Amino acid sequence: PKSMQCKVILLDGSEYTCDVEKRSRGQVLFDKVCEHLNLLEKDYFGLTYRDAENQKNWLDPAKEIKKQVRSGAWHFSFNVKFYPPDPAQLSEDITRYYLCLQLRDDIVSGRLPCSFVTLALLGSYTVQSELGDYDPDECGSDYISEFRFAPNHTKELEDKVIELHKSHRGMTPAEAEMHFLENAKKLSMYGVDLHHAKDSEGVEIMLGVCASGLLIYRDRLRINRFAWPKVLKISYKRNNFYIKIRPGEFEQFESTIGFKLPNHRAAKRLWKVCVEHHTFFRLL
Ligand SMILES: CNCc1ccncc1
Repeated sequence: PKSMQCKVILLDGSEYTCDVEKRSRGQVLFDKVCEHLNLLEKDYFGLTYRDAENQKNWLDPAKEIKKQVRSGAWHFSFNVKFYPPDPAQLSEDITRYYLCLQLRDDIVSGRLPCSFVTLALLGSYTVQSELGDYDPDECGSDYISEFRFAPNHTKELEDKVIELHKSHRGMTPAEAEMHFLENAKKLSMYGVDLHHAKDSEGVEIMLGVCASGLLIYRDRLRINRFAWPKVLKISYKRNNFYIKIRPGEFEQFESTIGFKLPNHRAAKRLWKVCVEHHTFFRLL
């Protein structure tokens, strides 16, 4: 029985290596990684791989791994797929811990923009969780943490993490991670998957996929949201993506809204993540 080596980058930056039968469906590998991580609340997570165009794709757990990675290496990342709107309602602290690790990478990477003060507050909870109570013996006036808190570090930010860290004495790791998440969940880009697109007029926009629906971003002043319940049908055709909207009260007809994606793979990818969000957050 022939086995393929899999490598998975975990959210702590370490690498998990295992073997699966070469005809294995994604669920097989996902189950191995989740067992490694001691993770029971698996529904919020998934594996990503990079396609021949170097685009991130979700590994479909129902489909053969070989038919998704195709010509590429069996190399994956473990990621949050569905960001819970209320992390306090997760059943296990360890689920919240992995969600914190994902959000820390969202922040450092710049995918999740964040004010100075919220960067310092999130950093202070991370430090409290991982090191425990503030110790002056470990930080002089010139302290620069090993912890990565932001896309760009300043001394002022390091100073502010330390000042807030002092305020958290007595806080336990689950308690600090819960505070981290109560702040992070409020950020306007929390759990938003962004896709470059053009509107039916050719104007460059971003489409955001999240718990609360499909968002449009255009020129800042020009924003729109389609809550998932309003969306009856998601479709793609060539380089185009469509949402069918329920008729409004007293309106005769449904409405279809159309967007142009970079290419056909990008339209199919946006379609699949929307359908998945629509189903997940309909049920959650
Ligand atoms: C040795 N590292 C290989 C790799 C694993 C996952 N993603 C990208 C590269």
